[PDB]
Amino acid sequence: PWARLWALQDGFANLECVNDNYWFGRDKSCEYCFDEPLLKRTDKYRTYSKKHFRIFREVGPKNSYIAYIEDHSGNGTFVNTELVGKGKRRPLNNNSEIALSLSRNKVFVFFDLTVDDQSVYPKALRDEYIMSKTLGEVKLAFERKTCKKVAIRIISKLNVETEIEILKKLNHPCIIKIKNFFDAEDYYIVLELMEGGELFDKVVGNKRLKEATCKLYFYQMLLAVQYLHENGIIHRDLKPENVLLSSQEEDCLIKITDFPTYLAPEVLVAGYNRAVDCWSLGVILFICLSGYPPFSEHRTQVSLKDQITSGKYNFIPEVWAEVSEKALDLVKKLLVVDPKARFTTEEALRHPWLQDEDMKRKFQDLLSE
Amino acid sequence: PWARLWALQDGFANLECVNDNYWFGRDKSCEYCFDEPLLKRTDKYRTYSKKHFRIFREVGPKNSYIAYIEDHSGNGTFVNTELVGKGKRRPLNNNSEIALSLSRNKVFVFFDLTVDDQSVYPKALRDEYIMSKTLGEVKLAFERKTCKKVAIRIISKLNVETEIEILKKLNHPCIIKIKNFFDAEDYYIVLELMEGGELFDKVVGNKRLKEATCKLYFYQMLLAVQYLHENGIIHRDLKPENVLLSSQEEDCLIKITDFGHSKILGETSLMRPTYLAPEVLVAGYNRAVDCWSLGVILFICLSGYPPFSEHRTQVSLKDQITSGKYNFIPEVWAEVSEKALDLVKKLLVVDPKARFTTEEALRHPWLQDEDMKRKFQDLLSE
Repeated sequence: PWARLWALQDGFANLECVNDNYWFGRDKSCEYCFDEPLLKRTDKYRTYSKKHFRIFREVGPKNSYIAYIEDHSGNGTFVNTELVGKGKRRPLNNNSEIALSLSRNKVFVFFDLTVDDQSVYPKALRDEYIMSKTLGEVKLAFERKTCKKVAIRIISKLNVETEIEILKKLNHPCIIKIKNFFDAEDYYIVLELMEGGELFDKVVGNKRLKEATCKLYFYQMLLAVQYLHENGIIHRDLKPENVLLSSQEEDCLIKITDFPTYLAPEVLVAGYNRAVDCWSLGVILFICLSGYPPFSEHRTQVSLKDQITSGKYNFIPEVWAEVSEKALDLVKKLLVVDPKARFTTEEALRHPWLQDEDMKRKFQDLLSE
Repeated sequence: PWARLWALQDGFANLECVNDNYWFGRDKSCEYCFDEPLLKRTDKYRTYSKKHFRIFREVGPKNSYIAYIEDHSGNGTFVNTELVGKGKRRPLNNNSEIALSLSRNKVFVFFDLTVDDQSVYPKALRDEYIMSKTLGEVKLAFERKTCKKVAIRIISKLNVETEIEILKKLNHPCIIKIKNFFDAEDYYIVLELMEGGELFDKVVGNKRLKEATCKLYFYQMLLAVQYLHENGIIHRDLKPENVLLSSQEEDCLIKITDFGHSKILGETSLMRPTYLAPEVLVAGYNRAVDCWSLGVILFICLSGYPPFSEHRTQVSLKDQITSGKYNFIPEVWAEVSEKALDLVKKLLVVDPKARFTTEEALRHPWLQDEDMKRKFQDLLSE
């Protein structure tokens, strides 16, 4: 049952569209025939054609099914007032009003039933999950029982299958959990879904975060990246929008996902080592403390890809005037052009700035949830 | 009006949902009250609660609006048979059947009206196009008058518009036509949309194409790339999925897309796996990179497998390319002509100065085939 037709006048009955084609008209051979005796006395009956119009489903060569209406009437078939026209066809969208002979003469409402159709999705998933909106191919879903939001990555049509198992083994509070996996035909990876949104939204609009908060998030970030590293994973693309926040509250758990500036200097001139993630965290810290990126073109004044390579980052003293020396120093030691000389995650965790049991206790507290 | 409720029993009336919340029940304070006199005599009336259930819209912190139903009834609110449960909530999807007190007792059908809502798109676009299904963001759309299927690439949040005008200047039958552009909310780029899908789908699953067909497609490919070159465009990322086929038929026109990586006149397109050239691993942005790519495409086409892939410790993929030692399975290449293998060879040279050019490739013995060239001319007559 791919479409519903909802009658809007007495003479007409509702139609469930299961078949691939439906003809409408007074002709006895029409799947939907107007010949009903109540309908025959509506005077406007005589204005209806023998084969008035047809609705049909066609497979568009994208594995998608498109509904069309096709006017064959002398007096017109109208979709939301607009006349289709004798011999013309047009796509039939959800909530279309079908009018006959007159523009205002509404007869049906058309509803597409293949919108949040669960039939597409495999049985094993549908038993645990309700599928919702696309979050742009990743979808929002709900646990049938607990009604808790989750995210589901979907992939497409051998070896990148146990790679999922290894990701599901990863267990760290500052890292997105692979809550569930479904291999049916497309790969369905159920993931955790952070509510507090992206750390990106928190620094957008040239505003900066509280230094205390930066430290709290950055500590978590460091822990997470370090864990990844010793689990043989280099993140390789680490940014404000990859860092998710657990709640609306400023004191919250940070979680990393996804396995423009943030490209490392060494990765511009294998060169795929851990230090690239450190560079990235450096850039994240910088944006967090300052509220602006360490690199951007403006004019002819040095290319962005040249700025990074020389290592000369954008330094606005007035902004950094109210950011502690150690905070600036960490960022400095983290944004070294020479990767051999760049700070490592261990080194960063030893840095004076993070020598702060006050926030560390805050972090432990947050783990108790 | 974000949702429709369609009554399925006489006592009930339809509901248009415009407000953010609607309570249902017998209590007079419910936005949808059951107290109607026809409804009062349906005996099952007495099984309905005072505040039976509510439907409401909530802004999920993604600029998206999610519908929920929430059961508060003693006897149950059911969504598609499934019981919601006293005090529980759940997302309410399109075409949900709401049943009261009994699982089978259907009362409403719920329809989401923010589904194929056209209000999202700019008027200029809607005047000419009916937007349809997504194809992953690139959505399908229909020319309002002709009903011609076209593709519309939608983007995100200055001069990335001149680029469009330039790409619009490109006029070759083997290159995707940019039918239109809209700068408003997101940048909308209306494109031709080939009916035959990607050349990628044609070689997927370790299967190879007919050698005759390869030649037909590869000729076209060569022409297209050459044209691009002499129009100051280096494609820079050329692959099976960038090559589109005009129809289901094996003999068809080939069209090239994606100038998202290309460098247009002087600059890199402001829109900004194996197909990386050896020189571009060690400016180094010359035409010869496209030749390398076409070489790799030819290789995949004829053989049905890629010239490079890691397998094990046995040489890295990025090292294979640089030494130029491609994967050669004699049993596969046993039924591919010598000239075909020779073209691929001359096209996959490590030294870019020594690599074949598009002109050189078109002079190659393999493409000295007026039989297929006549076939191509035929296809132009359409």
